Order: sequence, then structure tokens, then C-alpha cells
Amino acid sequence: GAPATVTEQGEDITSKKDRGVLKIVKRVGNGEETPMIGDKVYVHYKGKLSNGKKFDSSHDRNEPFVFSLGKGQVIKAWDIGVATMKKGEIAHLLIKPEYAYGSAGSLPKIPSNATLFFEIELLDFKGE
Ligand SMILES: COc1cc([C@@H](C(=O)N2CCCC[C@H]2C(=O)OCc2cnn(CCO)c2)C2CCCCC2)cc(OC)c1OC
Repeated sequence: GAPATVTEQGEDITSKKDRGVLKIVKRVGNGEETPMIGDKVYVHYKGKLSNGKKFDSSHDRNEPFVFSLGKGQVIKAWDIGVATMKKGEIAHLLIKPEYAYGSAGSLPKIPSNATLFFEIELLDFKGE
């Protein structure tokens, strides 16, 4: 499935090169520009735990998910990943626990040492 394809073909977009965040572009976006730190960013996404026990979607609540890039408002993997994305881009990320909820997890929703998978669409970004 999509997670396995990322684990095999996905590009390592971490600075440390520890394969903590792997990316595949699934639909190529418009323009050359990607968002800067501090940009207000608008996305739709679907996400799941590797263990299969929890799934989440913006689409579920039908409304775009909005956050300020690079401010740690989301897990580190998103600050890294969404910064590589162009407007209109859809991407897959596979994320080791160190770039998500770590050894502590975020119980009861996320267990300790969880791997996460996301499908993300970058709708738009604006400068603060
Ligand atoms: C850990 O808590 C959460 C995790 C997540 C999901 C998640 O891990 N993320 C949500 C989308 C942004 C990336 C990442 C995250 O940073 O979640 C924490 C988060 C949720 N909202 N925000 C901004 C508001 O402070 C940050 C997670 C994906 C795996 C399947 C179960 C849920 C969604 C949540 O609310 C919808 C959430 O509760 C606040």
C-alpha cells in the first residue's frame, strides 16, 4: 500500500538524513515557490497510525486545516514536509516517531513510538 511505497521509493527530506520523514509527490503543484517559515498555510489531509487503529481527516470535518509554518504548531515532520510543497501539491509522508510523538506518544490517541502516515494537499500559503 501507499505506506510501503513511500518506505521503498520515498525521498528522505530530513537534514540529519536519518529517514525520519520520507516523501512522495503524488500530484505536482503550480509554481516554483514553497512556503517560508512563518507563512499561514492551508491544507487538506488524511492521516493514520501504522498500527491501523486510528485514522483522521480534515476532509471528515470538510474544512481546511490551517497553521503557521515552522512554528512547531504541528509535529516536526509537518514543519519539514509542508515546507517542501508547492501550491496545489499533494504528497505522502511516512514519519518515524522521533519526528512525531516520540517515545511518550500522545495517549490515548497515539501510542508510544508510533509511525504515522499522511496524505497532504497544499491548498495555499500567505505571508503573515
Ligand atoms: C495528538 O492529537 C492530535 C493528532 C492529530 C493527528 C496528527 O498527528 N496531526 C494532525 C494534523 C497536523 C499534523 C499532526 C499534528 O500536529 O497533530 C497535532 C495538532 C492538531 N492540531 N494542531 C494545531 C492546533 O494546535 C496540531 C493524528 C494523525 C494520526 C491519526 C490520528 C490523529 C489530530 C488531532 O486532532 C484532529 C489531534 O488532536 C488535537
